[PDB]
Amino acid sequence: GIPMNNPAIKRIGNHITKSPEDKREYRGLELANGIKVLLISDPTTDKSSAALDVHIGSLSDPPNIAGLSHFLEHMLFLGTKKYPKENEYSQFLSEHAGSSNAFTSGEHTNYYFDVSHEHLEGALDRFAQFFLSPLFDESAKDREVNAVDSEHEKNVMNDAWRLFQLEKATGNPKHPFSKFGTGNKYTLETRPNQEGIDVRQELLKFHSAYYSSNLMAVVVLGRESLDDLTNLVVKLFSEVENKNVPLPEFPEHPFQEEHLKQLYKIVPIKDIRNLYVTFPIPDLQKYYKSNPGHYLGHLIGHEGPGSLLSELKSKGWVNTLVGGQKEGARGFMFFIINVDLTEEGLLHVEDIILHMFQYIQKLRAEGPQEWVFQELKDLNAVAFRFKDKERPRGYTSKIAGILHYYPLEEVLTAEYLLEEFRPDLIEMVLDKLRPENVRVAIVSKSFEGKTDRTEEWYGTQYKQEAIPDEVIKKWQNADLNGKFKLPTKNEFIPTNFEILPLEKEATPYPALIKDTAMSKLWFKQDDKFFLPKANLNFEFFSPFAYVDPLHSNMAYLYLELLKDSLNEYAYAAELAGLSYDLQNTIYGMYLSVKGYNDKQPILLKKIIEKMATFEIDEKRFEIIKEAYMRSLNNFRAEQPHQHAMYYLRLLMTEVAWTKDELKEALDDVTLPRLKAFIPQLLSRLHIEALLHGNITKQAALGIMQMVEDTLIEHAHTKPLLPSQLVRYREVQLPDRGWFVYQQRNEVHNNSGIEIYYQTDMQSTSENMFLELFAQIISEPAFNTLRTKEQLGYIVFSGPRRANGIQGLRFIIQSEKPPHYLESRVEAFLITMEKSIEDMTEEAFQKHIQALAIRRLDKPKKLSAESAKYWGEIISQQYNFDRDNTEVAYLKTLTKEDIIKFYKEMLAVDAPRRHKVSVHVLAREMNLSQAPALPQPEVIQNMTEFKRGLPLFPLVKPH
Amino acid sequence: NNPAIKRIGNHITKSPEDKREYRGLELANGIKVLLISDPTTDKSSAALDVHIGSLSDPPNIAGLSHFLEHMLFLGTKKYPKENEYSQFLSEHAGSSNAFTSGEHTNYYFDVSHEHLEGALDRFAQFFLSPLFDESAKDREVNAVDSEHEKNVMNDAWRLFQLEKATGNPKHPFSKFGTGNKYTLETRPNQEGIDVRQELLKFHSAYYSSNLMAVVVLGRESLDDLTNLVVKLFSEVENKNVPLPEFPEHPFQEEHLKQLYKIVPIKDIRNLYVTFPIPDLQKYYKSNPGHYLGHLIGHEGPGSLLSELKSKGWVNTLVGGQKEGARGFMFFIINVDLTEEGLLHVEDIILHMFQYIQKLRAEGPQEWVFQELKDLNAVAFRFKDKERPRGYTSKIAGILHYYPLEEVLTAEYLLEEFRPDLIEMVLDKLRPENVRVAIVSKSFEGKTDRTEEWYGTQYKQEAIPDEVIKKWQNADLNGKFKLPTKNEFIPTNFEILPLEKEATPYPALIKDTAMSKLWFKQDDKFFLPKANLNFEFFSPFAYVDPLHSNMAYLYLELLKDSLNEYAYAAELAGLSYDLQNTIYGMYLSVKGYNDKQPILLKKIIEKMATFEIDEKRFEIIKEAYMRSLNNFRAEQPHQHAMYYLRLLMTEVAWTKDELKEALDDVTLPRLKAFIPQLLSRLHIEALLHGNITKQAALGIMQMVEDTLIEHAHTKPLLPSQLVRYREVQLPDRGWFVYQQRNEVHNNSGIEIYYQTDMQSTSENMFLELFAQIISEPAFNTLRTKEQLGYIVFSGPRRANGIQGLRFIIQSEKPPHYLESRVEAFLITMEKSIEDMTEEAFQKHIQALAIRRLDKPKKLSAESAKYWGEIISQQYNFDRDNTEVAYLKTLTKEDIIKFYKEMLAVDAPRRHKVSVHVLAREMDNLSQAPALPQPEVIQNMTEFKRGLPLFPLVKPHI
Ligand SMILES: O=C(C[C@@H](Cc1ccc2cccnc2c1)n1cc(CNC(=O)c2ccc(F)c(F)c2)nn1)NO
Ligand SMILES: O=C(C[C@@H](Cc1ccc2cccnc2c1)n1cc(CNC(=O)c2ccc(F)c(F)c2)nn1)NO
Ligand SMILES: [Zn+2]
Ligand SMILES: [Zn+2]
Repeated sequence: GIPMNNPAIKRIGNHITKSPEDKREYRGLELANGIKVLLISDPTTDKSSAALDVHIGSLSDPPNIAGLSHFLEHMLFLGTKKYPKENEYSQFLSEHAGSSNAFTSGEHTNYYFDVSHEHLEGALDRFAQFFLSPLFDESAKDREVNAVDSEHEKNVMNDAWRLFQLEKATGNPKHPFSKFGTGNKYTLETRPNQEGIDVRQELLKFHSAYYSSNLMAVVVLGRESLDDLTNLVVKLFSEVENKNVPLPEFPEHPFQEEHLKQLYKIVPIKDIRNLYVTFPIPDLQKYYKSNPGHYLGHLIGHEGPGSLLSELKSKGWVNTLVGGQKEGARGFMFFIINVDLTEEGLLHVEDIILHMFQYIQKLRAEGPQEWVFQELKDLNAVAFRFKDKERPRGYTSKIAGILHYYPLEEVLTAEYLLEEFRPDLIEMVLDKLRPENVRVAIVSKSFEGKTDRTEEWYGTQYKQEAIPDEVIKKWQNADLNGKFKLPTKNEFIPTNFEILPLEKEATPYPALIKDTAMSKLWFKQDDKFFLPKANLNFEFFSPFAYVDPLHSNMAYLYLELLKDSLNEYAYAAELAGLSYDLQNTIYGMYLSVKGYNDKQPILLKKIIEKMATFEIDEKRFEIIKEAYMRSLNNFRAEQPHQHAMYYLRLLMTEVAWTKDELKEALDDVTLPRLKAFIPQLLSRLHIEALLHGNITKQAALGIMQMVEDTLIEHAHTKPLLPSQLVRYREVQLPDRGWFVYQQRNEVHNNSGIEIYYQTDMQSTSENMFLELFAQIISEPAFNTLRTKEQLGYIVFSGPRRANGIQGLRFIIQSEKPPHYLESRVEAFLITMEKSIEDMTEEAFQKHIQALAIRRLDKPKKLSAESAKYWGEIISQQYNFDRDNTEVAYLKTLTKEDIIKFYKEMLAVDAPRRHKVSVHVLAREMNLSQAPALPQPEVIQNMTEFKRGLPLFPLVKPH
Repeated sequence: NNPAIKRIGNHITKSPEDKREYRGLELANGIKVLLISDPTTDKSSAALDVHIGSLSDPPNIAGLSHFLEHMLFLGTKKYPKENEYSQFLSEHAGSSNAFTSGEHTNYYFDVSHEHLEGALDRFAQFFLSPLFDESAKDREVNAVDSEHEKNVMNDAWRLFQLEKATGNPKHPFSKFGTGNKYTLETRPNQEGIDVRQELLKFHSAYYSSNLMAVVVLGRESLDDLTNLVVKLFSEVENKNVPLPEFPEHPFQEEHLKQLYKIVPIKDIRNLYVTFPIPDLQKYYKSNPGHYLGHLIGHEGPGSLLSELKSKGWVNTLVGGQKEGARGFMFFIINVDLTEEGLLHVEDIILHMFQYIQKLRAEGPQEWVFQELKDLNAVAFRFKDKERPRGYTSKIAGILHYYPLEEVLTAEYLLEEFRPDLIEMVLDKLRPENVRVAIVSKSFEGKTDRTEEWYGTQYKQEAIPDEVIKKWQNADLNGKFKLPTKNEFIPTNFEILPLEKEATPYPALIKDTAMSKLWFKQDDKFFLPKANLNFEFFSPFAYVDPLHSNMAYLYLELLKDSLNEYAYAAELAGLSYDLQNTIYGMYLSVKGYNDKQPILLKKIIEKMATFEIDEKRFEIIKEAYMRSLNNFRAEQPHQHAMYYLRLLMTEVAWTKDELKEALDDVTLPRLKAFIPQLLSRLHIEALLHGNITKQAALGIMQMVEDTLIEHAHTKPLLPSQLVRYREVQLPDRGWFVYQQRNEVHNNSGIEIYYQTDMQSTSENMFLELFAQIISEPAFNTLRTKEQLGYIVFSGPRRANGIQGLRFIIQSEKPPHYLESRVEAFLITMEKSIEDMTEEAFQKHIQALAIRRLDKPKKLSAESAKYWGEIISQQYNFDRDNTEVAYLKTLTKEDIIKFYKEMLAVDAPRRHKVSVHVLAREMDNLSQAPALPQPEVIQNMTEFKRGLPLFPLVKPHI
């Protein structure tokens, strides 16, 4: 018997291919209006999510209003005909454990949210109206244009944004690739008013022309059955109208013949040295089952023995290299080889590029390698079989984007599984990588003064020249270079995926399975995810890692040099799903090893061994010290609000060496001094570790003792004493005091501010007071301070936690001066007092449930669980059951409890107000009533400030 | 003229730099008297010396004259209020003490200068009509017993008495002088002796005016002083007592050529060589014994010590004449021993007799004696002005030995060379007269004798005549040579004129990233001396126990290295001290300014280019090891104060931590350590004395330059110059930390009531309260309840915080002591409310005199300033401002402060207690009920659970 067509559904897909470890259920379908849909049923999930991706972006901006797609994307959050309250959507999510975001690329506008699983339909309904009846309210439009402006101002002095638009500006000016996608106040308000454009109409016109159901893909993830998810999506999206808009295509490359063989010289904001080599290529998107571009990126970008980078690095010319295909749009793509440049490298760019074309020539000479393709296919297959389970919010968003590019039944696999070996396509692409098609850009402060052009949106200073034909000919004549050998088989490829059975003595949280002078070992056998992976986390404590700027510098360089020398060896492991991280900390060193457990012990032993028997190469020492010197200086160019947060940490921590102190001490770091420092640092240690995943208790102990034994044999390590295991305490602010610390950001023309209302040590009581209060003001502060007052793009509120202490913080980056932002934050706090008093007991209990859902949201993947435990461990609070305990307590809080808290600790008149503010001034630097504020005490000297105040205790361990 | 004065001495010879006025006189009753007029002194003083002591104890009552000395403090026929003397002194900014030696009992006090007569009157009655109250007698016997108890396990007292016990048992020299409850009560009771009768008998028989000397210092004219001393003291009855003599020496020939092996308490290795010698006191004008001690005890090139040290056998040596009594003396050569030295005692002594033999061969050297004469002369001329209390007590002791006109000079000014006397004494220093004692734990379990009074385990044996003979045949040893002419003798005594912009207080005259230089030209004392004070701050001096050990060993090794060179300087009045601190290094050079720059450059120069001698490094490391272990044998109240300091300070390494880290100090590790330590520094200095501002900058510059040139020093960052904070105790908290002393069978306790950060008001609340409870605390906890010999109350200052503290060492449990102190605090609460307004004002005045007392010598002023500098408070005018504020305090202010900070129910009471249990450890005013104490098990946890105070703000 033939079935019964639902008329709202053009078709239902066949089985969506998924990993056999993936327990979510899936159904694809196409609505009658052409919307492509993936439904994801996951009855376990605590949060539900949905995303919609429209296949229109800023490449289809009207030529006379740069940034319109982007601006429209902001305006859709601000109210619809069915839900006309400007913040209904944001407010609804915030009160039901939810959040949302959206972004505009060249061909896509992508909207997404998550929310408590009980409130999917309510969230989805408010969401759907975005695509049916936006208000584009005239007042809202006049305000939100500032957020977009503020967003662009954030980027103006950022080198990656400048370089991104400079590339767009050096191609064909008549090509949509050359448009400026962000927009700003000039392009979205100023000029349109000069020109008599009515921007609200332009918004309605763009929404109506391009927000067509036939360019739309939606993904919905919830607890509901696939059948119920289907009815829900049909109900809500069937009415999007189908205007059968053709999908924009860009078959002509933005780089035509007069844009090839060009050389660009560019002045950075930071002191950086980069070389960017670009070739235009055809659109490879449709070859996704062979991926010729990624084959060549894998080789040209390889970092192992025989590689291009390996030789460029041996020559002292480059330290990092990125190679492979770069996205463009439907119709064109790029192929890049970007490196950073040592001082010598900047003088040998021509040779660097010759070496690139010699490596490319080696690939031509050998021809395509099925075995290489086979490794890529095998590693991808394994990565997909054992893929970590994603957070729903990011997952709906990602999948909505790629429903445009693949058949329903392959949306999950298309980007992972390779199927076809295509030596023809590999040769096709390789043939485009030739000197006659190359574009070259050099970024260096050394061009400062010698430029004669100005990119118009960012101000970038640059010069353009034709590459001399004799240079082109010398590159065309690259003969083979014996240093370049293809990679050999990857012996880090894992093969043992067995999941060890759960030991009888296994525990729901990490157990302390070893407690000695040398080492404290926390262990948990994974009992949730059952993927063949493990995480190994080691905190090494030494007093000599941070005792003085000089030692801090030496701890940094030791680990940078170590990673630098392990890099060729560890790259094979990286490719094979096994990675590691090694940083210095204010207490010693941090070492993390993650991925397939199979060959982890081999890599870990290689790392510890190399630590304990370090052999510094002087050439690397000089190069890496020079790069570190630049890195310290380049901090001057970070965002104002980043500066604000950095200064706060300095002020409120017992010991903290500043960038300038570090920088001044760096000149006295000599190779001999560093050689002496390493054994001193390794001579005494404490090791605290978390080992968590597909490993037994015996393996964990063996792993821990192997790290121990290696340090003992080669570095003669002995334990530290317990009295040496100290931690930095937080400055304890005086009741109702208010300190202000002011600095200037000499690069960005915005200001930044962080405001910290210190409350008390962490404890069940105090944590949940602060967290519940932060939940209640979260949406209001964003809606007041950004959406309505438009103080800036970056507006943030929430708990601050450090050294066992806590408080409430606001962070804002703005065009206005810090003193103004203070009064506006104080004005906002006052209003919240009445708001909480007047809140019904039902509303109060609603915010409690929001917070409870967020705090009890179980982690989806092993790494998320490890990070939770690791936080409990390095905080030395060891409170692994914290969520149940604190939520249980939260559920007993009353709004009276919260109002007492606010009036004791936060209100402007509170007896126990502890306020410190960092004001970062810009480089050049009705409404509700702001309260009157005391005269602030101005910190001129951090050392005196700390010397003059008490220091908090540390929290008691659990 | 006047019947009460037998004679008035002539001009008392003094130093031309001494502005005090002097008059001597003998009273008709035979009391020798020196009077001292100093119209500037803030405190006046008197002292009385009775030429009777322990040697004259009744043979059946050991310690009577010592016990008598205590009993004199406890009331007289004219002032029968038991604590009248102490109370009068305390309420008038005074203090007092007394000691009993073998032939002297010496009593002294000081007091506010406006109250000399009232103090002296009460004083005089000690020697007219003591009560010897029976009740008081039965209490105070415990203070004496407790005094003996603290000594029992002290190695210096055990050996002191063991020498006496190995001489002639029939000789007074063998008497047990301290006494204890057994000899002063238990045995006299079982033998039927009335101790009170015996005290009265002893006092009547020997406290005779003919044996007394009296010294009085005050602002009054010499005439008024003469009238006051006549009034109070001519009353003393003269019984014409013969001065006891001891002509026969306690060591006869059966006590010679003897060898003693002694087991110590601490881990120490010592060799004591003793010779009997005739009494040399009458030869004091030529001083043969001191001439010989100067040479035998010399530490410079060619000396006896120098060769013993380079053979790796000995580290320190002491030589010269040792007092005994009228009739007998000793000559000693004492060394400590290395592990090798312990195995070579025979040869160590041979080397001794070789050096003695060379002195015989060369014969006496007048140029040596002439050098001593001339140095002593300079030392006397520029002698620092003494504090009254110590000066009167010193003089009263020597008035018995020298004529009045020469009493100030007799101990300094040598007369003519007497080589015959030197050859006579030297003739006694022969193997056939020697006594040898070795102290080493290696004799543990190898001894067969027990000294009665202290329990010391030892063995005695005769030195074999084959060994005597080898020593008698000691050849001359080329390694021994007389000292060379002292090149450090000062010769420029010019007092530089006060620059026109000199300061009353030190001035910050240099302030760079590397140096803070505080300078003041001396404007009070005008002696040709200077004090030079340097703090070298470095984070690596104390970052961990290994680095603290290495800072210590570095400075010990450096001093060990400099010693031969610096001994000449020390002999010429030019000395230095160099010691590691928790922030870095401290260097002090003091003395005659003439040659100072030579010594200072040498020191800074050896610091920056030091080359460790491996044999020294091993020897000093082993000694440091023993030093850390030997802390176990310190006294309970010392252990108490050490634990408290550990508990209340941010960072502090314990002896076990230092001792364990020590095995990891290798010679290579130490060599790498020093350049690291020196690589970055900050120098804060006080230069104070006979120097100009330009000279000061020059000295600072030479220091900086020497470090920069040789150690490449560079400045520290301001943010690295951090100082440790004090643990901040919670309101209404009570913490207790308990430890055992494994060696002493007493217990100790420190009780700390932390109040608040230092500040004018909090400082003077605490100091006024201290001043008000000082005497009542001593009288209640010692005199009346007799909790023990050591009882102390007062302020505690550390790291800018302060509080009130009680220290007691007792036989009673630490918790019993707690309740008795708590009881005492309650009774003090009543006393303070009952106190009259005139009493309260007396206490304000007493504290004001104490605080405003001006320094008498450069070093004392220097130290006042240095305290402002290292404490980073820089409050050079503190005393005036703080006393000004003190005077406005009211009795109700102090009551409010007590009930807020100190009372058992105070809301801001902050109490921590250290309880040190004795080795074998497990009516009266009512003690309050006490909270349950929080018991500290782990200092780290304890400190990682409390806040830390701020640091105090500098003044400017
Ligand atoms: O720039 C972009 C990203 C934009 C997208 C956007 C644009 C306009 C909006 C207007 C009102 C609400 N959301 C909006 C979001 N974006 C994302 C965020 C992050 N959200 C918060 O921090 C936040 C926190 C707590 C809240 F209660 C809350 F409502 C927000 N901020 N801006 N795309 O081009
Ligand atoms: O032992 C010794 C030394 C003895 C001498 C001695 C013996 C018995 C005494 C009885 C009552 C009063 N003084 C006495 C003194 N001594 C010295 C000290 C030090 N004085 C204080 O600490 C103190 C502090 C504040 C006061 F108000 C106060 F009165 C005393 N304690 N004992 N000689 O043999
Ligand atoms: Zn945006
Ligand atoms: Zn005594």
